Amino acid sequence: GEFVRTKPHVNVGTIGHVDHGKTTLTAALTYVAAAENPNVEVKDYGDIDKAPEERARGITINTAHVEYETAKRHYSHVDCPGHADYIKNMITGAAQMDGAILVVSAADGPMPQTREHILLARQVGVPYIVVFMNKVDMVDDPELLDLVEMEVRDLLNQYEFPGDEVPVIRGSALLALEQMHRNPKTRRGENEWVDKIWELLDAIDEYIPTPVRDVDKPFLMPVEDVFTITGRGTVATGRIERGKVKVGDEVEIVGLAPETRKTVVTGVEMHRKTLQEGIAGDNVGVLLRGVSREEVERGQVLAKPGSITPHTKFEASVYVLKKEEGGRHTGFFSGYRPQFYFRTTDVTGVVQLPPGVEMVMPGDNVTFTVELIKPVALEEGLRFAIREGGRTVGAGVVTKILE
Ligand SMILES: Nc1nc2c(ncn2[C@@H]2O[C@H](COP(=O)(O)OP(=O)(O)NP(=O)(O)O)[C@@H](O)[C@H]2O)c(=O)[nH]1
Ligand SMILES: [Mg+2]
Ligand SMILES: [N+]
Repeated sequence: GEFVRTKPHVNVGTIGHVDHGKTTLTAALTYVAAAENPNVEVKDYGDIDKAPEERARGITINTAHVEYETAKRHYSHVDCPGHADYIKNMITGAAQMDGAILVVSAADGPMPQTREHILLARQVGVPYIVVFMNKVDMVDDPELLDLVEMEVRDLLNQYEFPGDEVPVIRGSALLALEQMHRNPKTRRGENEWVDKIWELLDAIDEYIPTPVRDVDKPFLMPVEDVFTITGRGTVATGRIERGKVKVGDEVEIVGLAPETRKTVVTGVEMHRKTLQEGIAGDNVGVLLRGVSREEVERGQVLAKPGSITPHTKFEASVYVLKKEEGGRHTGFFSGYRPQFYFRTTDVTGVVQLPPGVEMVMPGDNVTFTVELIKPVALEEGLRFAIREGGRTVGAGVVTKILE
């Protein structure tokens, strides 16, 4: 139907190591919220991990977006894969979050992608984290639980999150999900597992603030995914970063292609509900006229025409991870060609070191220039991650644009 704004909107999502329970939690959240609010459609496990390749491999691969709401706010929730081979998709999801739910298995404790997701969430600008300690149903010993919490809090401190301050909710996504299946009308106060989900929801309501958003600046929406709707056309999805978009607006597709191209917006939706106007913070799908799904792609940005100039070469201040932070064992030279991650963009770039800087070692803080093989929407102060051969190697921020 039509989208009615009644509440402040916030984007959250789930991150954390493979199998720790991100998707089960995502599903439990929709079920628990739906019992209090009739506007919430429940999403089952299989509705989220829906792709044939996900069924085949038994993991989340694609980000999924689900909707739910509390009395306080409206939420779009991005569920991210935890598998190490799909970090690229996790980063794109994280780039949409005003807050992340870090799911950590009580039975396993923090694992390498617990660490890596925290680090990367930061480098695409996730400002707040709530922790959900999942699978406590499997853990008898309260001392392990305390140990796990202790480890998570400290790990978050390592990446300059306020680890001692974040809410840590202990529960079981699966047992809440099960209770909601047996009684979908189960309200708060009736069941201890479901009430842990309410504890998570309260914590999200109150600890993750509604972001300050600029609706007056030029329209800008990083593209997350692109698909063809049969009978309607090409839809580009994403979180609107700033400004507003209305059906009928001309927009520019910026980045990744040699030339910027224009199109007209012909539809705007949030969770398959019609938006009169999309605004900063909205998680939308934008129908684009006269372009195929081979002419818009992840990592481009939709922008007010002439508001953004795509760039290829910049200076950056970079920290290179130590091996004990998931980084590489050895260093690199000029000519190193890793992947660079800016918002939803992933682009091969060439490290070019200063005269005199022969080598960069793990644990170094350094400045160098980068040349991307494709132009990308960039600006000074933009944070980015560096990855190569399937591992995270560094974090940086743009200091100056050059070309
Ligand atoms: N005992 C127990 N098992 C749980 C709980 N939540 C999830 N699981 C189990 O843990 C496994 C992984 O759950 P899932 O939600 O797919 O985790 P994920 O983090 O989304 N995986 P991925 O990283 O691939 O996206 C499943 O077998 C699921 O039933 C829980 O609260 N308790
Ligand atoms: Mg999953
Ligand atoms: N998924």
